[PDB]
Amino acid sequence: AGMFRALFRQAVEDDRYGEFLDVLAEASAFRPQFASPEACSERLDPVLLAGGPTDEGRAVLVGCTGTAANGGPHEFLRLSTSFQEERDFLAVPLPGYGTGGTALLPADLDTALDAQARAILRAAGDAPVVLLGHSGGALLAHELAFRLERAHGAPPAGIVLVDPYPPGHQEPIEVWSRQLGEGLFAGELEPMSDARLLAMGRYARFLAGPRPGRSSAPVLLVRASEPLGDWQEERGDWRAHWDLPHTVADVPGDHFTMMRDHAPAVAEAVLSWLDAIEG
Amino acid sequence: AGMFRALFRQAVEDDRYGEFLDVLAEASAFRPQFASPEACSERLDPVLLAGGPTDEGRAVLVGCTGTAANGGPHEFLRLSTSFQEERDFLAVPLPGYGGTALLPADLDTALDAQARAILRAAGDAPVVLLGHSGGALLAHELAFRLERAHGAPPAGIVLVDPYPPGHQEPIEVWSRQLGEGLFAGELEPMSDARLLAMGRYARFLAGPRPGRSSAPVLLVRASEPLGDWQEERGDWRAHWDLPHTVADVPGDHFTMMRDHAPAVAEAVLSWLDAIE
Ligand SMILES: [Mg+2]
Repeated sequence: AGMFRALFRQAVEDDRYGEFLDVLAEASAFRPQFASPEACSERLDPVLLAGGPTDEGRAVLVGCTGTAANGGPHEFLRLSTSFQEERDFLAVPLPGYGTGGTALLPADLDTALDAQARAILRAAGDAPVVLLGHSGGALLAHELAFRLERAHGAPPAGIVLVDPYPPGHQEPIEVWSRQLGEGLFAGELEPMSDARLLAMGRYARFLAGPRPGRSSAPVLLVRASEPLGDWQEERGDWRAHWDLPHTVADVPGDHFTMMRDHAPAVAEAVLSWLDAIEG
Repeated sequence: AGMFRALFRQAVEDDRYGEFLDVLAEASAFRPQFASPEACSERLDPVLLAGGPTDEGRAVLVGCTGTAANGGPHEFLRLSTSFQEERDFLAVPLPGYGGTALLPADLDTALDAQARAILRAAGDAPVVLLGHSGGALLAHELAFRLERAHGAPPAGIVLVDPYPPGHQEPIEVWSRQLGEGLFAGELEPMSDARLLAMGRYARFLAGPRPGRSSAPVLLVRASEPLGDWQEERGDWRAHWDLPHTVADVPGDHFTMMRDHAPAVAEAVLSWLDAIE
């Protein structure tokens, strides 16, 4: 429902997903914005999706909602059940995706990250925080971790990056753009709104831009084991990448199904790693 | 109504009309298109808005609809009343504004569709094309295509306040007023489909074009500036190279047609007598 979704469908159909994302990013500049963390139009209160054993000092997991226009509060439901009786799991909304008209978009990424940081610190109290994100969410998890450290004096205890494709490793994203766009339509529980598509464009552009800082927190890189689509071997490795991770785990599934069908394997890798970094 | 209209309204508020027009052009790439004149999804039969005397080889006027997303059927109504009893006046639709109409793949495809419709409506009568603003640029482009590709140069072209490439600084400086004019001129909410059409044509008209029509030109110029302009900046007026005749009429870019259409009609009528 809306012209942007119709255009997006056609762009994917015509194998021009990348080009269409640029248009979304450009158009998003004309959406009403918030320029300061306080001026955020949404309540960014994290939702507690799983509870750890009743039995202090233990790290809590914070799921950083990704940029997908078809996303929202359902994103971490399958994964989070695997944390029940193991770790608290808080899901934090991404500013710009809410309804109430529609949500204001952040003027810049740091503004959104500051809004999230304030909500997370409030909710987590004294517990160490481990940030977790998938795809776009993984890139956002790292960016938030750096902002927490540099602007809030509160570096996370760890970052879990599930299938990140950072700016230096974009070939699989380019080669699989059609499959990525199709995965977005396939994942719709309802038609992606024009407002949420514009949000997705705005964040994609944010995450392409100059982001100098590197978080001091240790990284768990979780990688899909199956290619999302056809890939010519001489291009190199299609797998997700992070520079200098603390630990690398491989799990079953592709970019999408690793979370859709194999979320227990992702949780298992996280739980093993958390135990290893804590004691 | 739609998200594009909402965004455009904000763009105009922020004085970024030009940037938004570029967004619309880029987005129009992802609308279904027609790639051959035959494949045009709409009937472009011109509409007769004014009737000349019964009384002959007298030229008929063909109004070339402009790109405004708020425009369409009403564009030439006020003007056309002044041709009643003087000249046949036909309005030709612009392809892509008509389930919504397929957009032309390129300008020549749209021009060919319009040419065909005009030639069958006009019969043996000579044709004088008339357009305002973007429509004036379109009138000239159609005239060239008629001559090049249809063996049928028009008898004349009337260009009402044209701002062609190389001479667009004033209309660019005044882009906020253009955008405000579109919202002020609304009879219904500008559809997202028509906004995309408007962007696509704006982009067509900024691109390199094949040549100049040999048809004589009447240049009709507004006498009052649409916005602020420093004297030392030079002439803000509409421009065409070496027109056959120039007429200056009261009003600005908009009001020359809004509340001085009789003056435009009078200039045209005088000119048609002279060239005939
Ligand atoms: Mg490396």
